[PDB]
Amino acid sequence: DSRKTYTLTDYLKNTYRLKLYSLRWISDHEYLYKQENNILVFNAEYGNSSVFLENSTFDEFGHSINDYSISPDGQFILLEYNYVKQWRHSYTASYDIYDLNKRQLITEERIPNNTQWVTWSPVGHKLAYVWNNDIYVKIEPNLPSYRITWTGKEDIIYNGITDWVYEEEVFSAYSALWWSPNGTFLAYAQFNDTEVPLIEYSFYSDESLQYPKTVRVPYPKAGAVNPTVKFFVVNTDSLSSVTNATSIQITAPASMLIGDHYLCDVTWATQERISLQWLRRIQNYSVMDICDYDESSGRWNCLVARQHIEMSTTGWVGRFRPSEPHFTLDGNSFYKIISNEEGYRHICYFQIDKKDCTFITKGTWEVIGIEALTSDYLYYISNEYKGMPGGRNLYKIQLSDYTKVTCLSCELNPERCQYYSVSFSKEAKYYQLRCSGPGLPLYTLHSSVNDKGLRVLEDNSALDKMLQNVQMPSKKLDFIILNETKFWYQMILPPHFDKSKKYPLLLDVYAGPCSQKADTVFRLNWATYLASTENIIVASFDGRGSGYQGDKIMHAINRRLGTFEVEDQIEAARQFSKMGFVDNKRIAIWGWSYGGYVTSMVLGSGSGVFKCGIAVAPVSRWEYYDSVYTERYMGLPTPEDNLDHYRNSTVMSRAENFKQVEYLLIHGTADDNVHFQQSAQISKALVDVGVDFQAMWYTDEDHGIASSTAHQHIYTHMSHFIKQCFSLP
Amino acid sequence: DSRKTYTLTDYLKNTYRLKLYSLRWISDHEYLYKQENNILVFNAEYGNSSVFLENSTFDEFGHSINDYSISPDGQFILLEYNYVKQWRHSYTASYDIYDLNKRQLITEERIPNNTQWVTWSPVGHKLAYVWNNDIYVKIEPNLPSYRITWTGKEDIIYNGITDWVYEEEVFSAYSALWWSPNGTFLAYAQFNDTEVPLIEYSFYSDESLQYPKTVRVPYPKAGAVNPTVKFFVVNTDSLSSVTNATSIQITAPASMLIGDHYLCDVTWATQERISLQWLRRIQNYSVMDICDYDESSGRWNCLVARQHIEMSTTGWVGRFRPSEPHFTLDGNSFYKIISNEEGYRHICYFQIDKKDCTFITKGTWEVIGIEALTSDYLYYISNEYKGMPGGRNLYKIQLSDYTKVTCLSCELNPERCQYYSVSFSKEAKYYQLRCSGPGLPLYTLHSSVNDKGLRVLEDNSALDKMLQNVQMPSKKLDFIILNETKFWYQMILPPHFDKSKKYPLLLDVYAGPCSQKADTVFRLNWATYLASTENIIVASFDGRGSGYQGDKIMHAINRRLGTFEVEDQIEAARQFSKMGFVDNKRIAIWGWSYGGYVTSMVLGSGSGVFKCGIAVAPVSRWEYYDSVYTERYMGLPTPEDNLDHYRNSTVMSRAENFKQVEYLLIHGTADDNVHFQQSAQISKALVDVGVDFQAMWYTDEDHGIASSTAHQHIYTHMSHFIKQCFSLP
Ligand SMILES: *[C@@H]1O[C@H](CO)[C@@H](O[C@@H]2O[C@H](CO)[C@@H](O)[C@H](O)[C@H]2NC(C)=O)[C@H](O)[C@H]1NC(C)=O
Ligand SMILES: *[C@@H]1O[C@H](CO)[C@@H](O[C@@H]2O[C@H](CO)[C@@H](O)[C@H](O)[C@H]2NC(C)=O)[C@H](O)[C@H]1NC(C)=O
Ligand SMILES: *[C@@H]1O[C@H](CO)[C@@H](O[C@@H]2O[C@H](CO)[C@@H](O)[C@H](O)[C@H]2NC(C)=O)[C@H](O)[C@H]1NC(C)=O
Ligand SMILES: *[C@@H]1O[C@H](CO)[C@@H](O[C@@H]2O[C@H](CO)[C@@H](O)[C@H](O)[C@H]2NC(C)=O)[C@H](O)[C@H]1NC(C)=O
Ligand SMILES: *[C@@H]1O[C@H](CO)[C@@H](O[C@@H]2O[C@H](CO)[C@@H](O)[C@H](O)[C@H]2NC(C)=O)[C@H](O)[C@H]1NC(C)=O
Ligand SMILES: *[C@@H]1O[C@H](CO[C@@H]2O[C@@H](C)[C@@H](O)[C@@H](O)[C@@H]2O)[C@@H](O)[C@H](O)[C@H]1NC(C)=O
Ligand SMILES: *[C@@H]1O[C@H](CO[C@@H]2O[C@@H](C)[C@@H](O)[C@@H](O)[C@@H]2O)[C@@H](O)[C@H](O)[C@H]1NC(C)=O
Ligand SMILES: *[C@@H]1O[C@H](CO)[C@@H](O)[C@H](O)[C@H]1NC(C)=O
Ligand SMILES: *[C@@H]1O[C@H](CO)[C@@H](O)[C@H](O)[C@H]1NC(C)=O
Ligand SMILES: *[C@@H]1O[C@H](CO)[C@@H](O)[C@H](O)[C@H]1NC(C)=O
Ligand SMILES: *[C@@H]1O[C@H](CO)[C@@H](O)[C@H](O)[C@H]1NC(C)=O
Ligand SMILES: *[C@@H]1O[C@H](CO)[C@@H](O)[C@H](O)[C@H]1NC(C)=O
Repeated sequence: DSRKTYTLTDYLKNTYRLKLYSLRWISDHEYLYKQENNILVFNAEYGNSSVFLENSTFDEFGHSINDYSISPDGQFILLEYNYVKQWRHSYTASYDIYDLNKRQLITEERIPNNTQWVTWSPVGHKLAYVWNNDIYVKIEPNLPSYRITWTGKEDIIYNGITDWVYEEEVFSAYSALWWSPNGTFLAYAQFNDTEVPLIEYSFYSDESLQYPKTVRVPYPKAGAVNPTVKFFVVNTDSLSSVTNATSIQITAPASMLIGDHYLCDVTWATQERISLQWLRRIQNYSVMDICDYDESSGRWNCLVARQHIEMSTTGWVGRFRPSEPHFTLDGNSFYKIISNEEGYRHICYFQIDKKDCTFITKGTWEVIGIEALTSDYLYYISNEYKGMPGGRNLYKIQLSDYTKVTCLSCELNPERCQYYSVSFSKEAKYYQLRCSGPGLPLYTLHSSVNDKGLRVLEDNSALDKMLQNVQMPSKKLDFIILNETKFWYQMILPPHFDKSKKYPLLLDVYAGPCSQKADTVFRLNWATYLASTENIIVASFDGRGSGYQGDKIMHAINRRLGTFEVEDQIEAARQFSKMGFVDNKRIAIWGWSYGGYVTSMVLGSGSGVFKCGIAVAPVSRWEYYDSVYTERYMGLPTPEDNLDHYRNSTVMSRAENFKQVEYLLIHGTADDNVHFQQSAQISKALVDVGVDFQAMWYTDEDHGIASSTAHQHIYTHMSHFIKQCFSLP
Repeated sequence: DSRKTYTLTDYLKNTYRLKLYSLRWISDHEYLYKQENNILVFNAEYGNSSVFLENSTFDEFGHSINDYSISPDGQFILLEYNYVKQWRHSYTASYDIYDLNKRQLITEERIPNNTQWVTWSPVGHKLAYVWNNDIYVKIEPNLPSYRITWTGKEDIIYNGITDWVYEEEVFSAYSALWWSPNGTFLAYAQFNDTEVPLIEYSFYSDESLQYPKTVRVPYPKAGAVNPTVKFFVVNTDSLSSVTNATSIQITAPASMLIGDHYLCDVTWATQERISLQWLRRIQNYSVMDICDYDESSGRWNCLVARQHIEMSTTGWVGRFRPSEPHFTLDGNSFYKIISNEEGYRHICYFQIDKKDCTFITKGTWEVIGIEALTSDYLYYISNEYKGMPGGRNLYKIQLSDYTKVTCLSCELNPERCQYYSVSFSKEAKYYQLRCSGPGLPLYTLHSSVNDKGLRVLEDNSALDKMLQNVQMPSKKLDFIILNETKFWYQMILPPHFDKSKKYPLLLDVYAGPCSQKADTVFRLNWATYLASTENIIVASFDGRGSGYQGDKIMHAINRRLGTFEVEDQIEAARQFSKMGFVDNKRIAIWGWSYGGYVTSMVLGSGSGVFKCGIAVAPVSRWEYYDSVYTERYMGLPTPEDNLDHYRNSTVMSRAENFKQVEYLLIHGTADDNVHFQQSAQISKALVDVGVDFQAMWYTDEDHGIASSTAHQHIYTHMSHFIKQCFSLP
């Protein structure tokens, strides 16, 4: 075999690029696709298309357009530029509205610069945006905006947008506004961070900045003061009729008001019915209110007879939060993924005014998500196929006969495709399937009326050809039995894997709650190069605490992070040793964030199993991480609750054991998520016990250390360290 | 040789300690010396002593005493405890006063806690202390204090104490208080930092601190707004408990008030005459004012006829600032070290009412400092002996005949002693000589009348006995000639040095303006271990910009930092490499602070002479350093002044040239002097050009990285790096 191998430069330069097929449904019949810098519109049924927007339309715009957004009625397009990223989802940008019909740009009553969020109404072309922490609404793109709130205050009062912790841990979005189905009402959340402590750190910026800037962010660490929240609904149809439309507040249940709580879900059911889910700071109790508009009082009332409670005795509620409801068209019933009596998450059917739901699916597997719902069918993704927790397939279940369940993707290409994600058209008339492994990604279009494949959108044939001239590694996905329980793992094996030989092994770990590192997804990453070029076996293992396998496994680390998930990774290392093809003298471990925490906990366990390890932006002490995430699994860091385990699960307390291993600690100085503070304390602890180790800080990089140059630099640095640790005499 | 070598542990554990003999003159006949915790009083003429303070006197004090300060009359003793260090000289503490007469500690009107500075009057036992930025005076230790100033305000107004920059760069002291000879007047300066920007950086503290703290220090970087200053004098003999004391201000000369300036020196001439030197922000022009107290008006007048100007056309004034004047008994004239027409620093004799001073010493060598003055002789230290710049001896010059100069230490012990410092008694009746090299430190006491050598106070015979059982390195001090000029260097040579062999070489560099790294001083440091145990030659070179050799050499880098001093280190190494005993393939370079800057500039010069290098807390861009030090040599960073060279002398611009060298960058995160920012910018530049390097941050360590654990950890990390770099493949 004289073929080249997949090198580090290949990975860092992205020589072998996976092609994608990102489309945007604009209706139940067509979608927009960007090709040749121009926006094309495709007819799903026949595959024919037209030039929706010539790539030359805005050559003299004067700005590089970051993204586009077509109004629901296709009459206008929102141009986004001057994009400036903030956290994981938040960012600010400038916007110009283009009239597609008059093929002219709107220059009157423009959306202001430094806008925090903007979104079209579900129908028509109304606009709601947040600027300087206040909400504004534009009925017509060229007309003056109506101000909705006057409380907005930087880092203090957030209207229509989330604060740091709500963005990252609760809504996974910066937006905190929800239009009603036909756009009449605009609902929104308001966060008050007045007493939330601030994390502060330096930002050096370009060399030209003489004095470092101090970034300050309202961020509640474990047990600190959380932001408070309020919910409001305003009738946008009355804006042009009244000088100041009233925002009607919907107060949280008394069961929530008794203490700290969170607004965790907002979902409209009908034009005049909205559901809200609240969660107690002690995340094992959630309440869902279903509220109707009272046309006579202009108020929103939530009948207790329509209030649903969801709690957990073994852990927290939901995988990462209470699941969202999926309402029937009439809004009188909904479907929700919840853990059944066996601890497996399945779809339960609810009548809004009946507290007991009916499970429509069941078994020793789990529903991953509900993708679409029609009057006759509900489509969902699950890992039922072949009992593989790391596989994903699309299923269709007949609402009039639950025994009728069809897997729409399982047999499309069983050898190449075992992991799917889907994208349905507006009314689920068509759906695009996205296969992401174990083979190369395959994109296909299908018609729901007969479930027939319409055509292949992208099969990555080009890339496949290229990879032929390369000695690519292989992936082994299997399981090992521990205490009569099955635990999955995967190994990226180097080319020509020979079981009679001894290969050095690198344990790629994450292991956070409900995590999954053993799956059927195909990836071109650092591990690819390590296996391919350095002949290193890169393994990952899903032990206790991992998700998609039922609550018995997932809740195993409840109130006890830093234990079972850590111990199991070590045991997994021993197990792989027993397999016979591993050089026990060369076993390393590495991880990012939670993975860095587990890596450090393992390296400081004194097991003697690992020779070296690399921790990137690791958590080191739970009281340093945020409240929402941490408390969900750890409760409160108080004597009366769980302070003892909080203080017993730190990386610092194991400092002395690092004398037995080679350690590389890496962290970006501008990490707003896992603060540099966390690694700063690890290093100080190691220095205090006289432990030598390697370190690397990345100036102004955040938790992702993803800038082009930093990305190349960190993996290069880590490669040298791994090669050095495995180098033989 | 079977003897042990001087190991890294020996250095880190202080196994081989130099004995000292720190004495405190209390008169012209006696001195205090702490021996075994008990304070003894010695008679200089006979050497007999008595116990002044029992070491058991405060057994039940309840506080670990940090230091003692006996009043001039010996009636009281200030006990310092609860010491909390701030910057290089500043710190706060608690004080209690013990009455040696009543043999009891005063409990009435005790000095407050968190006192910033305290000092006895020159004679008697009055006290003056600063608390919360305000000055207080106590005529008697057990009496109520009189508040002198009421404007004190943290980080804004400083009365009697210096701000960050004045402490570090001007007075090298936290105190800004100056008692008159007999204690009548108390002079002080007031600093206003109102508009001085603040440097901000994080302090993590103990693990228990959930949120890192943000330290903020008024720190003027190059070209930024500087603190303003005012000078005051108050009569402590006319203080009242009913009315507030009256402070008389002495304004600066008009030639200073025309722009930004500094107060750079305060020295009392007589009971009613005080001299002050002011320096323009453009530090090549200073002025001395001589002010006399007017008993009639009770004010201070500074006659213009008694004004003395000191300027420089080749660089700045003084080594690091204008020198201090030494007044005669009557205070009608004074001696001061200034650069002569040849650019060599010599002693000039001034008449307060005359503009032209007369040089009393001359030659191609320099006077280091004036040590004592009587009516017949002026005693000073100089490097004249044997034309050795790095040597130092004590001389006395007959005031009536300047041709009569006598060296008092040159021939005491030429082989062991070539570097001295001295301590004269109150009226120069006796002097203690401190020999610090090239042999082991030797402390001796002498009498001035006939310069008799009375006795040996400490000869370090114990250490000599220990070192005899160790393979100690030797030191070679020599010179090389560059462009007709002689430049000195030193090499720490490993034991049994064999010129027929090749040794790797480490260039230990500092190279700052007026620096001297090539001298005759005996040291036990990292280099001692590198030469003794690792057989590494550690060399240092004093090129252009170095001091004590005249302004032609020192001012060579005027307005040009980062040029000739960097070039000369490369040239020196290039020449050392051509010597037969140096392995040109294994030459490294390392430095701390300014040494880190030069080390970085050298490694990024592309010379190809150095294989690896280590930079600790390096300056990387002059606009990042403070104004007083930076501007002294670089002028202002403005287009009209010297901005271009500020921008061309950064480490960052040379990032690409680090491609072929191994580099280790280290820096404490709490460095208040050379901000972590400087290294944060270096790392970012290296990352931006794809250059790999080694790094290490020290959580919460300042510029000294001197905490016990951090000290051992950094030198251990650097040792591994050096050995690895010099490892024979
Ligand atoms: C955000 O919450 C703070 C409380 O932390 C509110 O501030 C209080 O407001 C009341 C009413 O004006 C005052 O009497 C209190 O003195 C305030 N306390 C504080 C902490 O400042 C604030 O009103 C809230 N903001 C909004 C818009 O709801
Ligand atoms: C629209 O109505 C809101 C709510 O009443 C007004 O906001 C109040 O303004 C007063 C006076 O400025 C404050 O004392 C209240 O605290 C505000 N309440 C809230 C919830 O913000 C707002 O000023 C009105 N806008 C207009 C244009 O009249
Ligand atoms: C969107 O839904 C809203 C609420 O159902 C509609 O507004 C109501 O319309 C009915 C007539 O169908 C009126 O009797 C009510 O007074 C309206 N109330 C509100 C909320 O303003 C609205 O018409 C719908 N949009 C359209 C026209 O499709
Ligand atoms: C310290 O210096 C500041 C200026 O740097 C002085 O404040 C100024 O005072 C004058 C007169 O009161 C005002 O007109 C200015 O606006 C002030 N400057 C500012 C803050 O912008 C201050 O008085 C000085 N403090 C002392 C005790 O001398
Ligand atoms: C310290 O020096 C001062 C100033 O010379 C002395 O005080 C002066 O004493 C004379 C009397 O000899 C008075 O006429 C002056 O008015 C005093 N000056 C003042 C304070 O304005 C003081 O006595 C000296 N201290 C001692 C006693 O040695
Ligand atoms: C796509 O093409 C449509 C017409 O397609 C033709 O007629 C249908 C009934 C079939 O017979 C088909 O095979 C023929 O090609 C247009 O109506 C439609 O606007 C086109 N869509 C776009 C976006 O170009
Ligand atoms: C030191 O001793 C002094 C007396 O010493 C004696 O007298 C002098 C004149 C010489 O003849 C000497 O040889 C004798 O031993 C004391 O007066 C003095 O207080 C002592 N000093 C201290 C502080 O111990
Ligand atoms: C946005 O800011 C730019 C300046 O960069 C200005 O020219 C433009 O007119 C502004 N437009 C808006 C939204 O007001
Ligand atoms: C929720 O958690 C708290 C704290 O651990 C516990 O006391 C309470 O019983 C739990 N409630 C549920 C839903 O079981
Ligand atoms: C200094 O602080 C201690 C601790 O509170 C206190 O006991 C003592 O009285 C204080 N001293 C003074 C001078 O106030
Ligand atoms: C002294 O000055 C301070 C500050 O102005 C003032 O508070 C105090 O009352 C004055 N003392 C008297 C009574 O003269
Ligand atoms: C002082 O230095 C400045 C800056 O170079 C220069 O312009 C000026 O002429 C110098 N004056 C003296 C004292 O020679």
